[PDB]
Amino acid sequence: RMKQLEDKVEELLSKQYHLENEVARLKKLV
Amino acid sequence: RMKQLEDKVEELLSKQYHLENEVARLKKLV
Repeated sequence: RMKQLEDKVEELLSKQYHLENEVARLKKLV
Repeated sequence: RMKQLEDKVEELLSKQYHLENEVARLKKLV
């Protein structure tokens, strides 16, 4: 079922952006 | 197309994991 899969993608993809910038923030401090 | 959507979710989990590992590494770092 497409929309849920489609939904899960848009879901994962946003967590990815938030983790990515976290690291980035962490690298400075360290 | 479904199998495409399916593969995208799977590829995104692998990125996510790598990411959490890193953020962890970076955490100890503090």
